[PDB]
Amino acid sequence: SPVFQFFDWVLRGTSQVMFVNNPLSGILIILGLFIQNPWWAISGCLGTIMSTLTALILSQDKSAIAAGFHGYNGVLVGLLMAVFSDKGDYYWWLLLPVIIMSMSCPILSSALGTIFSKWDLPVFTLPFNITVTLYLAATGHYNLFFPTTLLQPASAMPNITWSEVQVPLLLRAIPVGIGQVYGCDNPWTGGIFLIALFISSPLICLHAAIGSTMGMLAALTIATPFDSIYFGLCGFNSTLACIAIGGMFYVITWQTHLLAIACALFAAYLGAALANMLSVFGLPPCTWPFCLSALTFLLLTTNNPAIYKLPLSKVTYPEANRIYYLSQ
Amino acid sequence: SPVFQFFDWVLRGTSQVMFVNNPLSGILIILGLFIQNPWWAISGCLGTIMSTLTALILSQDKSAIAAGFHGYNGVLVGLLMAVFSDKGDYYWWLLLPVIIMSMSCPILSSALGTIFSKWDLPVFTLPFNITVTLYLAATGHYNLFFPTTLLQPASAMPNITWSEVQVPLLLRAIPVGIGQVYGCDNPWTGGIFLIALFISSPLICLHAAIGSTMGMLAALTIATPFDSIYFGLCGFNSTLACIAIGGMFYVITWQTHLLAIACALFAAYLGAALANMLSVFGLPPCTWPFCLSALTFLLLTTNNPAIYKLPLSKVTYPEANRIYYLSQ
Amino acid sequence: SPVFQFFDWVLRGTSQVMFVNNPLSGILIILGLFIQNPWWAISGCLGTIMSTLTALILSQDKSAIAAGFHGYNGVLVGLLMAVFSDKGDYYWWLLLPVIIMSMSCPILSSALGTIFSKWDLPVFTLPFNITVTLYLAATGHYNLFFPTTLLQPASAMPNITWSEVQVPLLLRAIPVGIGQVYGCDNPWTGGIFLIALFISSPLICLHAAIGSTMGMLAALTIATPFDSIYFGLCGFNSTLACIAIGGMFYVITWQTHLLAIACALFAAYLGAALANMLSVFGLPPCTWPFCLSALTFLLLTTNNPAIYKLPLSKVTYPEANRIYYLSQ
Repeated sequence: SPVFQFFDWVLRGTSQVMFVNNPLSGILIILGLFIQNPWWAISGCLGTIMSTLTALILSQDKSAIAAGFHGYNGVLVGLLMAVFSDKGDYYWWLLLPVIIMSMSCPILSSALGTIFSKWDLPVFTLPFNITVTLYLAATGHYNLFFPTTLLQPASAMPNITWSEVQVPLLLRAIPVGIGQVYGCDNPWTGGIFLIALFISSPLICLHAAIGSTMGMLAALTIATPFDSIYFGLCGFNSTLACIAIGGMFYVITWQTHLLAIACALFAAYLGAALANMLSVFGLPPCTWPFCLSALTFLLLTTNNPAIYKLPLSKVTYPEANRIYYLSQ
Repeated sequence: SPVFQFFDWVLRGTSQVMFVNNPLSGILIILGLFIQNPWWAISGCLGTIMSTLTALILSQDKSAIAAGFHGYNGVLVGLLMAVFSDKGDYYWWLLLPVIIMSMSCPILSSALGTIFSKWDLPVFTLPFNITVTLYLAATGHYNLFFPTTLLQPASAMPNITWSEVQVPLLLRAIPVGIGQVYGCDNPWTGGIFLIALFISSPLICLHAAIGSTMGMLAALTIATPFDSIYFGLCGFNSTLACIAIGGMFYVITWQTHLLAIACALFAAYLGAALANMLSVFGLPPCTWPFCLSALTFLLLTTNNPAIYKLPLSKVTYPEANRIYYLSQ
Repeated sequence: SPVFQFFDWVLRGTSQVMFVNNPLSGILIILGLFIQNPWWAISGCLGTIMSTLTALILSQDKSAIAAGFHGYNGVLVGLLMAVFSDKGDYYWWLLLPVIIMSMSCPILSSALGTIFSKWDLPVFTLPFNITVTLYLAATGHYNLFFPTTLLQPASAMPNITWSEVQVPLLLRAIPVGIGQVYGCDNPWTGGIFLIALFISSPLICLHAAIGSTMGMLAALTIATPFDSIYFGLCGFNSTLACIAIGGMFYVITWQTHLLAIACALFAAYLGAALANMLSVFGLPPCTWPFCLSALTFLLLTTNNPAIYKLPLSKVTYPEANRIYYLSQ
C-alpha cells in the first residue's frame, strides 16, 4: 500500500542520518527524539515527510527514495529549526518554514550529486547544511516571525577550572554526543540512538562511540568550555565522520579504523573552527565539519591496498561492505 | 566598421544581463539607467567598454564577444561601484577602479567557464559577484580613496506596522525590483527595462515580473522591512532566477514554469540569507543568490521528460528554445 | 641513507614554497628564517618533518615526496602558527598543534589534488590555507592554551600623511615582501630568500621582485596604511602569483610576463579584500589570494598561442619550461 510504503520510506530516512537503513532503527530514533522534545519530533517528521514528497513529485530515483536517502536531510532540517527557535515549544507557525525549507532538500541533494558523482562522493549532509544555514541567516535572532537563538562570538577568555571537570559527565558526553547528532541533548535519547545503530550494524555503533570520544578529547585539548562538552556539541560531527570513513565507505580494516579516528579528530577541530567562524553570523556549525572532513578523507588517494574506497553503488553497512570486498 | 561593431557588442552586453541579446534592448537599458543616474550610466558603460576590450585583447571567442557575453559583467560592475560609493555623484577618480575591476571580468568569465563547462553550466554573474565583492571588501567604508556605503548587520528587531503597508508601493516593487538588477531604483527605469525585455521575448518579461512578485512575497513572508521591499532590493535575484530557469535554459513548460517560481522563491530566501551574512563584512548580496540558486536548479536532474535542460550551445530566447526542442 | 634522503626531502620542501626545488635553496631559506626568529624556524622545520613523515606513512607518491611537494605545506603551517601566537617565543606546547595540523597537510594536498587533477591544476598552498585557517579559528585570541594575535576589522579611516612616505622603506618593501611568504619580516631574510631563488632560476627571482613591486603599488593605489606596506604584508601573495603564472606554469613570454603582472595585481587586491573579510573572524589572509588568483589565471583559456599552459607532469623551473616547450 502506498501509505505504508511511504511511512517505511520516512522511517528509513530518519534512520539514514547515521548511515543505517533499517526501519526499526528509524522507529527507535523517532522514539528517542520524542523523548527529548515532542515539538522537535513533530517538526522533524514533518520535514522528512515533505522532503520525501518533494522527491516523489520531482521524479527522483525511486530506489533512492525507498532507501531513505531523500528523507534524512528533512528530519535534521525540521529538528534544527525546532532547536534554533527562540519562540519556544509549540510555535506552530514554524511548521510553515519547515515544509518550505525541507522541499529544497531534494533539489540540493540532486544538484550537489551531479557535481560529486564525478568523483563518486555522497552528498553527506550538505542539503541540510545549506538549507538550515540560509534559513537561520535569513531569519536570524532579530526577526518578527521566526526568531532564532543568539549565537555570539567569544569576547573573553573562558574561566576553565580543571579541578571541577566531572569525569562521569565527560564520559556521558559520548551518548549525548551521539544524541546530539540529531540535536537532542538527552542521554537517554543518545542511548536509544546507539541501540538503533547497534541493531543494524555493530561497527557503526562502535565508530559512533569512539567518534564521540575523539570529539570530547579534541575539545579538551583545545580548552573548550566544559558545558559544551557535557552538552555533547563537540562530538556529533566526529561521531558521524568516524561512522562514514571507518567502514561505511572505506572497507573496514585497522588502517581504515585509524583513518576514521583521524577524521573524527579533524572533524572536531574543524567543528570548533566553524563554530567560531559562523558564530559571527549567528550561525551554528550544523554538520559542516562532517561534510568537509568526510569529503576530504574520501577524496584521499593512497597507494595502500588496505585503504580501499568502495563504489557508492555497492555501499551498505560495514560488515556487508567487507564481505563484498573479500568476495571481490 | 570596427567602431560600430564594437558599439553593437557593448549594447548587446548591456542587454545580456537579463538574458536578452538585442541591441535595441541595450539602448533602452542604457536610456533607463541614464534616467536613473547619469553617473551610474557613465560608470557602467565604461565597465562594459573596458571588459569587451579586455576580452578582445585576451583572444577570447569572437562569437561570444559579439553576443555580449563578455560585456554584461562589466556594466553591472561599473553600475554597482557607482552605487556603493559614499563619495557621491561624479567622483571621476572612481572610473579608475571601474576600468581595472572590469578588466578582470573576462578572466573570471573564462576561468569559471572551464570549471563549469564540464557540467554545461553558464557563468551567470559570478565575474561580477567576485569582482565587486573583492572591490568593496578591499576598499570598504573606511577608505581614503574610494569609500563605500555602510552596510551593517541588524542589531534590533524591526518595528513593522502591518496596517501601514502601501499596496500600491508593494505592487510597484515589481517594476523597481526588475530595474534593481542594474542597481536602478526608479520605477520608470524598471518599466523601460521591462519594455526592453518584452521587445526581445515576452516570456522573459513575464518571468521577470513574476520573479519580482515572488521576491516581494518572500520578503513579506520573512518579515522584511517594507522600505527594502519598496526599494526593490528583494526582487532582482528572483527576477533573474525566474528568467534563467523558466524558459531560457530549461525548455518552457508548466513544470518548468513552476520550477522557475520555486527558483525565484529560493533565490529570494537566499538573498535575505546572503544579505544578513555579507552585511557583517559590509558587503551587499550582489547577484550571489541568483548564481547559487540558478546553478542549483540547473544541476537538478529529474526523471521528468518535461523538465529538459537545453545545451548551452543551442540556447536563445525561450520561444526559440521551445521551437528548437519541438523540432528536435 | 634514509636519514640523509629524508633531510634532503625536507630541504626541498622548505624551498618549494617559492616554486624552487634545490636543496641549497632550502638551506638558505632555513638560514634566513633562523635569522628572523629561531622559534619560528624550529616550528616550521617540525611542521615540514611531520608533514613529510605523514606523506610517507600515508603511502603517498615517492616521486612527489622526494621533490618537496609534501613538505612545503608544513613549513608554512609551523611558521605561521609560530607567528600568530600571542604566547610569545619558545612556547613549547605550541609544537603539539604544529605536529597535528601539519599531519593534515598531506591529506588535503591529496584530496584537493583529486578535485583539481581533472583540470590539471596544482594544489598551490590550499593545504596550508585550510589547516592554519581552521587552527586560528578553532583556537582564536581568546583561548587558554594557544591564543593567537588579535586581528580586528577596521573601525575608522586611516590617517595617512602622504608627505611622510619613506621611499627607501617603500623600496625595501620588495625584499621584505618576498621574505613575508614564510612570515619573516626581516629584510636580510628576504634578501637571503631572493639569493636562494636566484641560485635555482633567475626568472623566479625577477618575478618575485616585480611581484613585491606590484603588491606595494596596489597597496598604494587603494590607500593601504604605510606600516603594512613597509612590513611587507601587501606583497607576498603578489610575489608568489607572479612566480607561478610568469614562467613556472605558463611558458615564459612577454604575454605571460604581462599576465603575471596582472595576476600579481589581482592577488594584491584580493589580498586586501580577504584581509578585510577574514579580519572579522580574526583571521589573516594567509596565502588565500595566491591560491584564488593563480587558479583563476591558470584556468584562463585564450586563443593566443603565446599564452601556453604546460602540463603539470612536465613543469620545472621556467628556463627548463621554455626549453622543453621550444623543443616540443
